[PDB]
Amino acid sequence: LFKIRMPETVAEGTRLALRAFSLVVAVDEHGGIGDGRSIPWNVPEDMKFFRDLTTKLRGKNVKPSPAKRNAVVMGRKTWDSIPPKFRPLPGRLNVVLSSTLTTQHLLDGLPDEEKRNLHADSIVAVNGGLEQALRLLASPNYTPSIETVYCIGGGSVYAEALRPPCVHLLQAIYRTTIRASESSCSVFFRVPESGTEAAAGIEWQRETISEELTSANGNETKYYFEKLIPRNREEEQYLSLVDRIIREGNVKHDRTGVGTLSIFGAQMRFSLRNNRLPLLTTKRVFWRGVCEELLWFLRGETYAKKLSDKGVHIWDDNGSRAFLDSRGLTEYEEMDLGPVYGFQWRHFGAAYTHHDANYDGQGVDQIKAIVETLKTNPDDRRMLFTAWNPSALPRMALPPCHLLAQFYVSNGELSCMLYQRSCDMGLGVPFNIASYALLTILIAKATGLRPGELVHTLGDAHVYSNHVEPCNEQLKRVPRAFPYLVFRREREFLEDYEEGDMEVIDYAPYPPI
Amino acid sequence: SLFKIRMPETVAEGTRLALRAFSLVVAVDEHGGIGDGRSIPWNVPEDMKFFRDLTTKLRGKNVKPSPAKRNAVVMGRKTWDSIPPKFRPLPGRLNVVLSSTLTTQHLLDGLPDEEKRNLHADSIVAVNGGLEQALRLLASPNYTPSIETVYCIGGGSVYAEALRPPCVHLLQAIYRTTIRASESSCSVFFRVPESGTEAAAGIEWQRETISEELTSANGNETKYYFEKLIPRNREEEQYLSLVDRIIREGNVKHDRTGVGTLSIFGAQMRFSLRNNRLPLLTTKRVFWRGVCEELLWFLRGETYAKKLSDKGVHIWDDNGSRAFLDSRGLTEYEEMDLGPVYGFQWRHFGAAYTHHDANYDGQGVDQIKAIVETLKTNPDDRRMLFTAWNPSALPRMALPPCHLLAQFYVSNGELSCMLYQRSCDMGLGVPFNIASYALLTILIAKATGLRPGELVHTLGDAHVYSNHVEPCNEQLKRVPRAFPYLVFRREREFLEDYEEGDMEVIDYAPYPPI
Ligand SMILES: NC(=O)C1=CN([C@@H]2O[C@H](COP(=O)(O)OP(=O)(O)OC[C@H]3O[C@@H](n4cnc5c(N)ncnc54)[C@H](OP(=O)(O)O)[C@@H]3O)[C@@H](O)[C@H]2O)C=CC1
Ligand SMILES: NC(=O)C1=CN([C@@H]2O[C@H](COP(=O)(O)OP(=O)(O)OC[C@H]3O[C@@H](n4cnc5c(N)ncnc54)[C@H](OP(=O)(O)O)[C@@H]3O)[C@@H](O)[C@H]2O)C=CC1
Ligand SMILES: CC1(C)N=C(N)N=C(N)N1OCCCOc1cccc(Cl)c1Cl
Ligand SMILES: CC1(C)N=C(N)N=C(N)N1OCCCOc1cccc(Cl)c1Cl
Ligand SMILES: O=c1ccn([C@H]2C[C@H](O)[C@@H](COP(=O)(O)O)O2)c(=O)[nH]1
Ligand SMILES: O=c1ccn([C@H]2C[C@H](O)[C@@H](COP(=O)(O)O)O2)c(=O)[nH]1
Repeated sequence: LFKIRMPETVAEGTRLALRAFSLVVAVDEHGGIGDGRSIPWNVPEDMKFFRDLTTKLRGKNVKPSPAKRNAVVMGRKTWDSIPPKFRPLPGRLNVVLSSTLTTQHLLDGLPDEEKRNLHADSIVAVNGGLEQALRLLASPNYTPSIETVYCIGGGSVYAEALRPPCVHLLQAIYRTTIRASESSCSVFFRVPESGTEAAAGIEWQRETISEELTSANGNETKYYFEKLIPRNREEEQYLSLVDRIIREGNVKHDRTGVGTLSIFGAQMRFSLRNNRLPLLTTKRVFWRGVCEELLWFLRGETYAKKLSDKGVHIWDDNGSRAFLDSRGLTEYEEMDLGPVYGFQWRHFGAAYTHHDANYDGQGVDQIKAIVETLKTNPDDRRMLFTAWNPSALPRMALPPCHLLAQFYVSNGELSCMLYQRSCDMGLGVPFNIASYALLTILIAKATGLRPGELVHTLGDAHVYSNHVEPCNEQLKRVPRAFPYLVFRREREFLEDYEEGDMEVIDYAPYPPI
Repeated sequence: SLFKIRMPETVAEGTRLALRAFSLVVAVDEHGGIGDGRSIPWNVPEDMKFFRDLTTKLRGKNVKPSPAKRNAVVMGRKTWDSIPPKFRPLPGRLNVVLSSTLTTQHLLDGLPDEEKRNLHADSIVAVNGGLEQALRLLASPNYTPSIETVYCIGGGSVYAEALRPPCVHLLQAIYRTTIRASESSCSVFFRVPESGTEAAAGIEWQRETISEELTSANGNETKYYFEKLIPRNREEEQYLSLVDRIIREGNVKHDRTGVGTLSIFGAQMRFSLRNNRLPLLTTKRVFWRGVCEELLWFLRGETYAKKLSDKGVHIWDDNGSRAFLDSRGLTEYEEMDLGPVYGFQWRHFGAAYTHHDANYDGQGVDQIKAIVETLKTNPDDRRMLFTAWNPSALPRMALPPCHLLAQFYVSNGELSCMLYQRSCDMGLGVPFNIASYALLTILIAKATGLRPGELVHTLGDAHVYSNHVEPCNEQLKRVPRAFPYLVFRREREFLEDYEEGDMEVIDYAPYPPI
């Protein structure tokens, strides 16, 4: 009615084409991985590392299961190299690439029968390459049930993962180096030199490298582990700005003595193409809160309790009876924030009485109008909305911070720019980037467009003196690949979307600082 | 009175020009020699002529020098001495002589006859100091803006002072004639510092022009050539390269009209407003007078475009005409009555609108006044911004705001400003917008005891019109020159009372029409 009806192109725009994945490999001092039939060395330490890496789930105490586990992709020749007693690999979805062998054909080559019924759901053959597997793994019954997809081998498989379109989906490369006294390899693994067309535009950098370890294989073979990740220039934008703000920002102390380092005016860009979701990796982002709050904004809500009831307490300090009163909002029921954010978005200028009254047709519905223009006249330059209403400011628990957004369209993609007057680089900005990335994504799905990019304009960009110590540490971390957002379900109206309708996959942020 | 914004006692001390900008003319041989300490070792009539025309002529055409409008030349006392009394002072120019031994009267007494010193009294002034003191004198009201361009004309000591801070930062151009002198044996030299060296002080001298090798009719067939160097203007380059990127990578788009553009989404540029600098682009003259009249017009919260048209500023005629207004369904508006646009929102945000001449005193939110007050008591407040983008009022506006948001920031007594423009015509709009908001920051600063800092410009739909691509590509050939400056010849009791004539842009030398 006064809600926004999603078109019939809802799911296509954000349908995941290929699932992201990681790569594991052991290599000798020459890049050798095998002679074509087997691995010419025996370092049990690497075997354990491989077992644990591809088996373990990130969550604490979560044991693999059809509901939640990792998958492993391997060339058919690699499947045959594994002794039948060790097949299929336990706790992981075994995926085999074969133009001939079928799923059951693999189940038959196993010793037991009272076992093949257990592995029925643990093995799958794909008549195609890694790409074909990545597409199969991206479908609904594998995503997000499968937490991480690991390419575990086959010279040809590694080779395919290192060329487009697969390399663009490689989140990390775990490479073990074995200083073997022997050199009997004919199948290798090499990462294209930077700048080369073979590199694709990716620059692999070391996140970690172990000390030189000595194997207990009887030969004291020397080896070491190493982790490579694709340079995330977008997150680097953010780290660079924080660092600049800390090293050259103006120093100020407010009426309480609260210190800040700041600059005025900055801009960042983030891609939202192909399901990409710019959730910073150097410090985990409270995605569940971001999502619940945005949906909350879009519905034009003003009652913070709906948030705190879901475990999202970001608005508690500003919706308390105490804070409301310090604002002169003595008559607002507690947690009633007044005509903030979402209300102005959907009912700009309308008079406010109390949260959750019906406001149909009151004020200007900026979001609805932009939905219409985006669909009929995409070149329009008036497609923006604001929560900055000087007339209503006094009635707000707080004045809007991210206060303006403008949309733009080119090549069938929706782009958005956010204007933020005050930016806490440490605790706010990452949250804000997430919030508006999602907004652009949702608006794109509601207008038959595809997610383009988020442009973030910052006014007062700052770092609180306190946060300086923590931030300097976070700045040492090399950013990781960004995660992806998928929709497990769609809705008839934009206002009916729920946090559970969507899921962030392949998000592997660094631990707390 | 209370509806207006009263200027403080510091209104003039803050935008007060400390030093006047200048240019430098010099003739050096191939080893950087300029003289033996007493005179110039060579005789090249053509250079003497170049010097004469360059320092005497005023910009434009058929404008002869006059006491109320001419250039000035600054020279050391030894250079003044080297000129034969029969040529002193240099006609058509204010001759400024640096000296700690001779007064202005002593300079006059040193002239040949009385008929010469009597007439030539308003053409000579001696300053008891160096080039810097001279530039400060020149910055005073009786010399600025009356003096169009200041030229440093010599004395090794003077050239040296012009090439080191604080003076080099005010050096807008270097006109250097190189004499290919057969034999050279000077004792006084000159030489510009290379890019990247400390002595250059971050300045990257660019060669705007260089003549072909010329032969002097001095009798010795002496070879010589001319050069004009300019301090690289990175700021204007932000704009040129953005235009160039739009043309090469921009997406094609069309207006409701059907007119095509090339555009990119989201960009940002910065401009310093320190020491009276005003970012008026040089690769294409900007209509300053219209910029100023309109900006003041916004500040008063005006909505009647005829106030501008009656001042030879017709930038609003096309959108305030009976025809355009009817096309917008605003038939109850008298012609040129734009509706609650721009300034109306700035000073009376949210106020109901009827007609441009109704009394709106105290109606709606006066965002400008509120910001001026926070700026003077709580400078680090992070909510200092105003907006003309009022969803409620849009339908009643001739057209929705382009530059729709502005936020201020303070640091070290300096005022910075951030403009947010949703749509940006790079060719004809953007240069104008940068100028107006640079002006705004300066006026707000003057109104709050602050000094102009920086202007940050955020661009939304940044585009170049199809019918401008070619002419723009051309403009892109030009190497931008140094920006001009802004000075106020007088002040006002209230912000709303300032007039375009209260201020003047000086040392603005844009390239001629493409
Ligand atoms: N050092 C290490 O960490 C590792 C080393 N290895 C070593 O690597 C060597 C194996 O490498 P390699 O010969 O490349 O073999 P792979 O293990 O990659 O197997 C290749 C086979 O996978 C299938 N396949 C690959 N691409 C496709 C496709 N696009 N469509 C259909 N089927 C496809 C084919 O099966 P089919 O023939 O049925 O059509 C194919 O012949 C061995 O020596 C093994 O020991 C293996 C893993 C790890
Ligand atoms: N090639 C060219 O284009 C030019 C060459 N020349 C050559 O340059 C040589 C002259 O150079 P140079 O000896 O450096 O002389 P200058 O022409 O620079 O004169 C220096 C004199 O100017 C005055 N002065 C300079 N700075 C100050 C100050 N800070 N405070 C007070 N007075 C100051 C002093 O006057 P006082 O002593 O009275 O106190 C001083 O001795 C000559 O040979 C002349 O021919 C000159 C102009 C141009
Ligand atoms: C593990 C190993 C080399 N080590 C690392 N670091 N990465 C891999 N991808 N590997 O290869 C896994 C495929 C080959 O697996 C086997 C080959 C022979 C016996 C057994 Cl039990 C297994 Cl699992
Ligand atoms: C002129 C000259 C070198 N030429 C150029 N291009 N630049 C200068 N700065 N000059 O020096 C001017 C100071 C000395 O001027 C004279 C010296 C002797 C006689 C006469 Cl009539 C004059 Cl104006
Ligand atoms: O979405 C938001 C909301 C707030 N902040 C930060 C900026 C400031 O550090 C503080 C709000 O204080 P003021 O700017 O209003 O003073 O919260 C953000 O970064 N993002
Ligand atoms: O201050 C201004 C006013 C207008 N424009 C330009 C931008 C657009 O090219 C056109 C206005 O059209 P819309 O964006 O409203 O469609 O005028 C500017 O660049 N600056």
